Amino acid sequence: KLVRLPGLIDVHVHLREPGGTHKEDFASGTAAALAGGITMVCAMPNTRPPIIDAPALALAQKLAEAGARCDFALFLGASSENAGTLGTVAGSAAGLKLYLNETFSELRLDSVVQWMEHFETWPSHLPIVAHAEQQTVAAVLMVAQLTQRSVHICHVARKEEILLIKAAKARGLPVTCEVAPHHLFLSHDDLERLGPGKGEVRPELGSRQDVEALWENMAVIDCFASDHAPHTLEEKCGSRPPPGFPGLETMLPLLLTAVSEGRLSLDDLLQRLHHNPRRIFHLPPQEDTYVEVDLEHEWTIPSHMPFSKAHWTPFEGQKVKGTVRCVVLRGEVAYIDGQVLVPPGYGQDVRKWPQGAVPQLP
Amino acid sequence: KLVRLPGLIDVHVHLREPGGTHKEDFASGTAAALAGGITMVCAMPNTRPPIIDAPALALAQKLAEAGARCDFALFLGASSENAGTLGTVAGSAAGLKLYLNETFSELRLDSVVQWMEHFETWPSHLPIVAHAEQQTVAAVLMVAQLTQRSVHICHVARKEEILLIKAAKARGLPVTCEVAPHHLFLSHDDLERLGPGKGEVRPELGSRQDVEALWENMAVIDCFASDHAPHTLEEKCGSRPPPGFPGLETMLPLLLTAVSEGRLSLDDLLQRLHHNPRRIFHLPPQEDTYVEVDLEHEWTIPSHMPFSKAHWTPFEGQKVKGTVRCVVLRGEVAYIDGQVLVPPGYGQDVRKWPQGAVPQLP
Ligand SMILES: NC(=O)N[C@@H](CC(=O)O)C(=O)O
Ligand SMILES: NC(=O)N[C@@H](CC(=O)O)C(=O)O
Ligand SMILES: [Zn+2]
Ligand SMILES: [Zn+2]
Ligand SMILES: [Zn+2]
Ligand SMILES: [Zn+2]
Ligand SMILES: [Zn+2]
Ligand SMILES: [Zn+2]
Repeated sequence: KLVRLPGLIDVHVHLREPGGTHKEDFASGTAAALAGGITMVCAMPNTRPPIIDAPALALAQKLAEAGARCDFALFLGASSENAGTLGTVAGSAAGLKLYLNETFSELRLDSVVQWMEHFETWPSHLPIVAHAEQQTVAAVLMVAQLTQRSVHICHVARKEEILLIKAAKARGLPVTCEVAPHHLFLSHDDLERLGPGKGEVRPELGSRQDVEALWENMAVIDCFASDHAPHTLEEKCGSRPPPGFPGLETMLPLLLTAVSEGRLSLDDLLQRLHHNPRRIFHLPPQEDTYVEVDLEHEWTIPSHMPFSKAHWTPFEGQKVKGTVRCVVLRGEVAYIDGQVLVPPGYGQDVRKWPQGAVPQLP
Repeated sequence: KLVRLPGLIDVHVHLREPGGTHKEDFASGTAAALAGGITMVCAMPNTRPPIIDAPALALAQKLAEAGARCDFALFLGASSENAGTLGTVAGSAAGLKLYLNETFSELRLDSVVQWMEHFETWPSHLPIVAHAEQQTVAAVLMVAQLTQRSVHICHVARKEEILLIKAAKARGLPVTCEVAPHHLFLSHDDLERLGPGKGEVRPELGSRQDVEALWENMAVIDCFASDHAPHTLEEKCGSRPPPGFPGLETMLPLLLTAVSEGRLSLDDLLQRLHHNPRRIFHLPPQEDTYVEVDLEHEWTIPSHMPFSKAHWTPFEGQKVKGTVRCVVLRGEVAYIDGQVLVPPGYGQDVRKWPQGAVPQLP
């Protein structure tokens, strides 16, 4: 007896194309998405070249249109030089991503004044998302208030951060957030098994108390998003390991396991992987699109999932219950039981669909 | 320059068929919906016969399929006798409506124990909505906690009620709510103009402080819904006036006026008339469906709107800015500039669409 779900949306993935295609490309990353029950992805801009101007956006759009197997939108990234220059292409992007801490990125902003400039110049009706850890959450929330607009906080990982956001929501402030599976299902207790290379990720893995605080405050979490951040094992275990975990193929099985245990409901899951991604990012429906899952099947996560080029996973050895059996995307079978059946290029940029433009005042 | 909006959803309308068709029927009520930029409606069960058993549901479904011009779902109503009897038809309804106070309804529940019985027997994955005023909000919230499930509060009208819901949300409780336009745009100050017959409505009109509290707490309001409750003028001004206002044709023009004044944003409006109705009630997208509005057009609400058989309005004389120019429903022009162009019966029961069933565990 299979359960039919709507097409799930991951608003935070790194697909590494252009410029890092040994780690992942559009074709392999979207195969991993479909195998994880995800039919739409929002791809982050910290590629090489990074997506921080109109020519880079145009290049990435064509590469995505040619390689993606599921539908997508592409973020623009904020830089120290591009505030006020993105107005003509802003509406074609998923939103604007701000990198406000140290991580796998050179998109460094040196000054809060640069954050203010982006919040003042980016069109007020379009999404802004931030990599903002610990006190940086409070600081970017301040900039959002000074400029009278909303902000979405990426991968919330700490009790400190979820309680701050909770207090902001109680004051009626327009803030939303997402949480990634590794911050719900891994902790400091896993660092000995993972080791210091594989274990590198930003935000870093939390304490057991951090993990328990996220679960206790599920009502504060608007979205789940993988922060799929593939790097090869060689890279993860070498002299200067980059931060990040792959996670498209494991996120839904982990969360379905939690549903089966009563830790959250099926509805709680669908709000956070479908309805709230849709409404925060104004993403369009996908016609004739659905995901069929088997909630009874027990398996153990292996040393690598089939599709991501990362060819490793930090969830190796975890027992899960739940698996993706079939994905239909816009009327075509896209995935069955380990086989992807739509080619590179089947996927489309949802911001070009008439129903995918963000409504605005004339 | 027109603005294109998605198909808007009104989760609280009274279409009076079967049994009250001099006040409204499916054809006239859904014409009023389309003229108000609404493409999907959830119809309440306090008809004659009321929709409280499978035979009444089957009758209403056929009448709606034959008369509706826009798409719809039909609520079931809770009674003192039907707890535990609705399991086979529950998934075909919009949800279950509980009438917990005195209003235009005989669906009286005598005891909180009856509320508990409904919360225990209605399928836990399906919506429950309540007419619950003042302390009744707190009481039904208690029953929802005792039975470990969610509840949606209809037409919140008072500072007391919105602050209670605000405090519940801060504690992480699964409660959502809607507000009707007359509780945002009318108050006690209008009772002298309206008089005691026309002014009758449940919840009654609030004080200026009630209205200001709803606006101040917009972040707490999940949905706008009209509580379109048509009665004829003769009925409203006779010896025992029934409570209720018509409102499908005026709700969006009133709210667009507020947007133009900066009282809320276009996004705030779309969350509350599209995204959150979708996600609370698991309502499906409508393909090739959109509403085109003109935000510049200034007009004054007349003594009656063109389509509702109520043939009166409590908003007569209010100056508004914003009007519905065109509605396209599933690829057909449904409304242009005062003309409805889809016939009775064009509309469909969204719960019969594959994507309109509420997902559940096997
Ligand atoms: N999360 C990570 O550890 N790395 C991300 C960057 C990011 O999201 O910070 C990546 O792109 O590798
Ligand atoms: N709101 C009203 O005053 N009347 C409603 C019933 C209701 O929603 O209470 C009606 O159906 O007439
Ligand atoms: Zn393509
Ligand atoms: Zn990040
Ligand atoms: Zn990231
Ligand atoms: Zn029909
Ligand atoms: Zn009511
Ligand atoms: Zn009502």
